[PDB]
Amino acid sequence: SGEYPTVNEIPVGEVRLYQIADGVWSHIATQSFDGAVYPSNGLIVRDGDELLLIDTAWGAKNTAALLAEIEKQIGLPVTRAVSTHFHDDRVGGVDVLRAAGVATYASPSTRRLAEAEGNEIPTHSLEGLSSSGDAVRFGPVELFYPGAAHSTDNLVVYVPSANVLYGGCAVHELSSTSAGNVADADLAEWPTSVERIQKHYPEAEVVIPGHGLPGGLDLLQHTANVVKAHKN
Ligand SMILES: C[C@@H](CN)C[C@@H]1CN([C@@H](C)c2cccc3c(-c4cn[nH]c4)c(C(=O)O)[nH]c23)C(=O)O1
Ligand SMILES: [Zn+2]
Ligand SMILES: [Zn+2]
Repeated sequence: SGEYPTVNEIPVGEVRLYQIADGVWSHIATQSFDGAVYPSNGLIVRDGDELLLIDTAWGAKNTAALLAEIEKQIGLPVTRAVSTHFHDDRVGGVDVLRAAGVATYASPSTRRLAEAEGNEIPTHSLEGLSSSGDAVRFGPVELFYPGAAHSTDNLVVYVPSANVLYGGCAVHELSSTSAGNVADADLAEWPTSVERIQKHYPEAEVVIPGHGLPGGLDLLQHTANVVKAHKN
């Protein structure tokens, strides 16, 4: 009823949307992994009379449910999607999207990692993002490669009309004590990558993590802190 939806409030298979700003929503879904349930976020950005989707809802059935929830709540077609790294909470559902007519995109690095690891593979390669600090425009957003962090390929997304920074899994929520799933992370470079985000987006008003509650710029420093302490 208006609060940001949480893991115990979303059954696995259902999707909720949350209005972040004019023409900007997050999507929230839940999924089981290794016998525990987790929430995860993505983004939806209005692109004239179409929508740009950032990240799947972590699985085929969740992503079908996402499309249905978008049709119910917004009613504009999703025409393009960008996945911000190669893990299943970002690309699982790309096959559903592609069969629904959504053009799916990711960096060449994400596409190679998804293919190698057996995850679903976005169709189109996003060039111009291979060096840390690179940025490219994609409809109503800017895509930014901050360097290795949660994964070597992680991208962040900025919505300049609303000063919304979607950090994806390179950014953790304020209540997080841990650095999340660090299986493919670079803990040594992660703080440097966060510093690049902080320098590049000093006017961000909302910061959205890949999992958990949005907040303000403090999520960036908090992420650096928790990663450094995990490494320690
Ligand atoms: C694990 C590798 C295969 N050996 C590929 C994995 C799986 N996976 C993704 C799909 C994943 C699964 C479960 C939990 C989390 C979290 C998290 C966040 N708070 N607590 C845990 C995170 C994150 O922090 O983004 N992501 C997760 C991921 O990230 O690595
Ligand atoms: Zn991940
Ligand atoms: Zn994640």
